[PDB]
Amino acid sequence: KVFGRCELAAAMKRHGLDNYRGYSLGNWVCAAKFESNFNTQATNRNTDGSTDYGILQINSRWWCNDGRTPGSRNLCNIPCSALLSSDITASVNCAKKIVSDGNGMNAWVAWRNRCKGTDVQAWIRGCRL
Ligand SMILES: CC(=O)N[C@@H]1[C@@H](O)[C@H](O)[C@@H](CO)O[C@@H]1O
Ligand SMILES: [Cl-]
Ligand SMILES: [Cl-]
Ligand SMILES: [Cl-]
Ligand SMILES: [Cl-]
Ligand code: NA
Repeated sequence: KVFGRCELAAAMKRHGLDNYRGYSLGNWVCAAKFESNFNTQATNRNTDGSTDYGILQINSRWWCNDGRTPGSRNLCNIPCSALLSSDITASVNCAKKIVSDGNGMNAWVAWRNRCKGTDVQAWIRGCRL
């Protein structure tokens, strides 16, 4: 599923991501934009053998199990495939654990490099929220 911008903002808000850990909804939509281009089926293989999954590109080294990242953890206690669903519940619940881990949204390199310190409210401008 390729979400629309305002559609994803609504779904993220319904799942309680807006202002979670102090991050406004615009930060989360911006992160998803540059992590996945709003595509729940996005995947990216990393040099260390891990894989990033889903609309927020959550990594198998720490957060989900894909059976092919030797020595990894599964802190969100989910198969990584669950992170590719058109329903974003699993991704949101796992993003809540990730953003609570100590470094906030700097856990998403694309957020730090492309969203942090920008006018992130622009990503929810004009949405019926
Ligand atoms: C939360 C999450 O999956 N973060 C990843 C991190 O593993 C890494 O720095 C890179 C991998 O492509 O992009 C993302 O920031
Ligand atoms: Cl915002
Ligand atoms: Cl594994
Ligand atoms: Cl959803
Ligand atoms: Cl923080
Ligand atoms: Na894992």
